[PDB]
Amino acid sequence: RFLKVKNWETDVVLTDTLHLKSTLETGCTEHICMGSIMLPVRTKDQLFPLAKEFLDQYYSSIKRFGSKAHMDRLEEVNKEIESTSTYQLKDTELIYGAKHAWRNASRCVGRIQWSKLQVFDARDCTTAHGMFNYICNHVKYATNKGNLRSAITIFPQRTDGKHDFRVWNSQLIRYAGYKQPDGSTLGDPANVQFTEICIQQGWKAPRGRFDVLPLLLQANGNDPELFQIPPELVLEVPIRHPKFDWFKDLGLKWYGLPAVSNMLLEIGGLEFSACPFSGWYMGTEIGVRDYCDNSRYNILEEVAKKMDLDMRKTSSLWKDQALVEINIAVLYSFQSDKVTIVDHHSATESFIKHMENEYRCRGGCPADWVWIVPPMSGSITPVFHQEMLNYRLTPSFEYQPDPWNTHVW
Amino acid sequence: RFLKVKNWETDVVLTDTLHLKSTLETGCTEHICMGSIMLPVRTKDQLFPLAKEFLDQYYSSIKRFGSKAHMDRLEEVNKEIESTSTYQLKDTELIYGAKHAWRNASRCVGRIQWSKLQVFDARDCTTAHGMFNYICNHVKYATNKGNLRSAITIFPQRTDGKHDFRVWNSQLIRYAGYKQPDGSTLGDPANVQFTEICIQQGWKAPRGRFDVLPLLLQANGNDPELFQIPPELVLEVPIRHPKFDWFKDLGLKWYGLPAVSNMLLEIGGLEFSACPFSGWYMGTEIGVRDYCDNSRYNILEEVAKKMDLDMRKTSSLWKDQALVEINIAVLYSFQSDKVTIVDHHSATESFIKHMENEYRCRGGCPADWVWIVPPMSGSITPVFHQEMLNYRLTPSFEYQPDPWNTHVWKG
Ligand code: HEM
Ligand code: HEM
Ligand SMILES: Cc1cc(N)nc2cc(-c3cncc(CN)c3)ccc12
Ligand SMILES: Cc1cc(N)nc2cc(-c3cncc(CN)c3)ccc12
Ligand SMILES: C[C@H](O)[C@H](O)[C@H]1CNc2nc(N)[nH]c(=O)c2N1
Ligand SMILES: C[C@H](O)[C@H](O)[C@H]1CNc2nc(N)[nH]c(=O)c2N1
Ligand SMILES: [Zn+2]
Repeated sequence: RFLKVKNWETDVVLTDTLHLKSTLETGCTEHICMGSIMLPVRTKDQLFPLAKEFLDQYYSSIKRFGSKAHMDRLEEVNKEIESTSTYQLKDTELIYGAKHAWRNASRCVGRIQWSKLQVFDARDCTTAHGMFNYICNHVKYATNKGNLRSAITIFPQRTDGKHDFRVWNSQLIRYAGYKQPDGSTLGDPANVQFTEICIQQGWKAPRGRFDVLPLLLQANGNDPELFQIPPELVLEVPIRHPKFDWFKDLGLKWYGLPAVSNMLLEIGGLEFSACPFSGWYMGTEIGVRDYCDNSRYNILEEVAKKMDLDMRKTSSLWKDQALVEINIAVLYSFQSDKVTIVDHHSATESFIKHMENEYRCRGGCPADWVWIVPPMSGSITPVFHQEMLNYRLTPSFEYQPDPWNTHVW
Repeated sequence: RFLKVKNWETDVVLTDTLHLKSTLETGCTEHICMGSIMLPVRTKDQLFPLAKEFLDQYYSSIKRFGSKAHMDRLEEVNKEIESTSTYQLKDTELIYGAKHAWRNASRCVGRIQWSKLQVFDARDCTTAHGMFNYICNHVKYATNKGNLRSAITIFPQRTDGKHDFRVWNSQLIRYAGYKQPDGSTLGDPANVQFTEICIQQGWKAPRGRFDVLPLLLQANGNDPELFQIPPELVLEVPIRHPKFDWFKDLGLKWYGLPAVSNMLLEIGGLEFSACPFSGWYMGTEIGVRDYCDNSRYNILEEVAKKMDLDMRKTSSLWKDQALVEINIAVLYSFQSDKVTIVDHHSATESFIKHMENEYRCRGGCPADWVWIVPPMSGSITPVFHQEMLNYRLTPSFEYQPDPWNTHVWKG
């Protein structure tokens, strides 16, 4: 129960003690591994032990476990819970909580940067208009003229479940998707239902292939509100190839800022249902997933056509060939435009370093092999031959149902 | 209890009930997933339950459950166990066993072919020489002039664990690897330790970058003996590229017959410690892993150099580019030589179809996502988007420690 993990490319062996501090469950049992499954209103008695575990962590990290300051805080929170049926995080705890939620995100390959996170406390927010303002400042700060900076903005915590703050967008910036008359799909197919929700709520769509969606912001449980992100804040990159001049005529571009906004940040038992966070892209997320997935932009066949590869048989590996050039082009475009981006070799190497460090300083590092290994060229990245243990630590980012299935108007 | 798996590219959802018939463990708990860990004497006390459940399985498959034949076979195995501390499988039972072992192999993307397995019963073998002869015949039959056929050869089951049959090779056909004094490796780095053993056991090593290794064969718990596979039986393919003429000048070849010989076949409680089995290659096993793994032939740089790629910055994706062309060349070479091979696109597609079929007629299909997804171009194959449940059924193929780490030498 002091588990070893081995790297089969380097014979490096690491001992994991940190999994011992695991709270939540995995959905796996002794009889079935569910490690590839995408997606497997608290009470007063539920909250205090949750609050205690977190404060114990916190005061331990500032080298003050068991101190007067620690005890007094524990007492203070304990009083507040009995009385208010919840409690409030101190600024310093809020920052620790956010940074550590990222650190514990076993599906995230970029966690080597985990401690350099910019936390924007928006707990004083009361309206969607106010949310729009916090969100615009997030986007501007994080983008930073192409020199991306990681950030999270944290809106008021859940209270009774009827006063929830939600960003209805899955990411702050995404391209729209419209289903065409001939059955096809213009723009981004993944966003079709949401794109039609905006329209079905008053959005006037330009119906282009790359229309930046509007923000749908829900404050204190009210009906959500539409806002257009000032285009001057949406940093976009035209996609060209360093060797293929025709590449530009495909007319592709992507946004520079990956900013996920549909997850729930849980700290000390407290639930932050609106907490959009952002960093910078790994090249493959755009090139492999966004562009080439069949259920997305699916440009492979079109690109392969321009290269004049042999698309008659699958054993020509024309898909693979095209896949590579596309990802070469995405990296090349971003880099030329001085927008931050990381290639899948650099990032997986970074993560391997990060692993070493966490075993060396923390005694372990939760990691989800199925998500850490890039969607192309898997086995020539170091992570592929790295055994990983996946377990659930807290604070954490968790999934939550899409608002339109829950909300009442 | 039901369980549903979803394909996120097709929105197809399937319901698994087969996982309920799962006996063995995964290595996972509620608090930890170990799905990415590579590796997660048996008396009569536990043998007859294992026997009964297998026989129940078998006679269900042939639609004779509870029949006279079923009952009497149960009684027969019962008395033979209490009398002899073990039992023998009938031919039918052994054939069913090998087939279903393959079928239950959750890390195998090629199980669409599981029903068509040629089962060679070598349970009468008593010596290493007899082993050599059975294996030659396997290799000849399986290779079939390049038109490959699935086969498995089953040698005698373990008894007291002191008289094991083992094939000390991890694969029947595999290239030697020699650690040079300067630190470099000639041949296959994967096979260096096994090569050294062979050399120690008296193998005159040619010391080239593609020397077929000698068979090292152990019968009845005796010390292993060296045999050379006759070259005319070892089908190989020169690797060339369809556009790049300099590729052939890299001097690469590879064998056609993937024949894994180091695993353990468990059927109805019995353990077959030596049971070589072979199919045919998915292209990526050779082009991605054998050639481009840093701990193998690792030709990426010499290929990249010849392509004149920008190798000074890894964001040029020159590694990625070199990898595709090598896999292109492996596929081209095999196809041109009419030696059976399958590309990772065809194979994963086939497996998805198989998998769906298995949910419809069997109620599930145990699958290890981590191993099924191909080591290149993962998300543009359909298995990447396929949720998969991993559980262990019997009959099954299991791993065993390397024989040289556990063998009592006689002298
Ligand atoms: C700074 C550069 C970063 C990079 C390169 C990066 C990379 C990635 C990648 C490739 C994934 C896989 C998800 C997918 O393929 O769609 C992922 C998931 C994730 N990232 Fe990171 N990330 C970065 C920053 C951050 C930050 C700042 C946070 C939080 C504050 C974060 C939290 C997460 C979480 C929670 C997941 C998985 C969510 C889930 O359960 O689905 N990441 N990341
Ligand atoms: C006929 C074409 C076949 C193909 C293309 C195929 C393909 C594969 C591949 C690529 C792997 C993963 C190995 C790796 O990448 O390192 C695998 C695993 C496996 N295969 Fe197949 N296979 C085939 C036939 C067979 C046969 C005939 C058997 C046995 C009778 C078999 C039993 C297994 C088992 C037990 C594993 C698990 C390996 C392990 O646990 O280490 N397969 N297969
Ligand atoms: C901060 C961040 C940066 C980045 N480059 N990719 C992310 C990807 C995700 C992510 C996790 N699960 C599902 C999705 C589907 N859009 C995305 C979340 C955050 C990310
Ligand atoms: C029947 C069969 C066919 C095939 N094409 N590849 C296999 C690959 C393996 C396999 C699994 N893990 C590790 C290795 C390394 N030798 C091989 C086992 C059986 C295979
Ligand atoms: C079913 C499967 O788990 C699903 O396709 C996962 C696999 N691994 C992934 N890995 C990353 N990084 N991102 C993803 O969206 C997924 N999707
Ligand atoms: C550590 C990790 O489990 C290991 O590298 C696995 C991952 N997936 C694999 N998948 C296949 N097909 N073959 C392999 O050898 C491996 N190796
Ligand atoms: Zn698991």
